Amino acid sequence: WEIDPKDLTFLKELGTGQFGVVKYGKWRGQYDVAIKMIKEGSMSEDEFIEEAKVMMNLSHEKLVQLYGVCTKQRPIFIITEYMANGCLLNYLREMRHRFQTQQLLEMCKDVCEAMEYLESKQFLHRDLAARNCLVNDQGVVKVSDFGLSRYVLDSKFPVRWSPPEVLMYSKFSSKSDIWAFGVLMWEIYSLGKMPYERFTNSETAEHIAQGLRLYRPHLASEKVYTIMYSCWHEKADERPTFKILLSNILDVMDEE
Ligand SMILES: CC1(C(=O)N2CCC[C@@H](c3nc(-c4ccc(C(=O)Nc5cc(C(F)(F)F)ccn5)cc4)c4c(N)nccn34)C2)COC1
Ligand SMILES: [Cl-]
Repeated sequence: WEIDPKDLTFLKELGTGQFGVVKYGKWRGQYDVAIKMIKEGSMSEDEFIEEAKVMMNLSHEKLVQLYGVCTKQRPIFIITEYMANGCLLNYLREMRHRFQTQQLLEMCKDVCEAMEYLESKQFLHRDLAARNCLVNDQGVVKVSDFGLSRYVLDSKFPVRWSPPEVLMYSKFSSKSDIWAFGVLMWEIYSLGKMPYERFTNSETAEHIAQGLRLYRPHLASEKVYTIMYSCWHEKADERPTFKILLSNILDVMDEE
């Protein structure tokens, strides 16, 4: 999985992402790639490198494709699929798109397929959120930065995407990714509002401890809201699987 860094040509600076700066470039003079440069001193490097190599074997149309790494230098580079329309959160917030609700539901379908695949590999994302999803030139949404929070050494914790058992007991599971997916659906249908937008993280955790929830964005139909709401059952084991959520999303697409 080691890419020769001399096969890379850097062409545009894209800004700072989670975990470090990202550039647009070409691999072998020809093929578009993104290059993420891991901030020095930020990662448990040996762990990160061993898992990166494992994660290289994950492949799905709706996961941002990992191509390779450059680890014989510092900073470490990660070479991935280039997603021309950038972060989903920013894309949602661009009012110029004038999105139809069918487009919003398709964004949810895209993410749900990626998550069903990760679930089928028993691999948790751990920080699923619109900020971490990316959009390609065809408007397809793909999931990225899965698993990576595990290597960050060591105000940043995803309180607003976490279920009660995480906030109270640090109980992480497939069902905490389910919860997060529901919040992501809310982000999509709210055109990128911050969840609990007028609450602090502290206030959010307290509201969640009291059993209270996000409510229906204006653009979410009753059927769509029912799906996102199902991700927030108090009891983790009554929350659906990604396979069930996908089937529910497909049914709505076929109806609405
Ligand atoms: C300018 C804005 C933006 O679009 N951003 C933030 C700056 C970075 C931008 C960005 N970030 C990325 C990006 C690149 C690489 C990774 C990555 O390394 N993911 C990864 C790596 C691993 C591994 F273990 F291999 F390290 C695992 C999982 N996921 C993640 C995200 C990409 C991309 N692929 N195309 C285009 C743009 N990309 C997105 C912010 O508001 C719009
Ligand atoms: Cl940059």
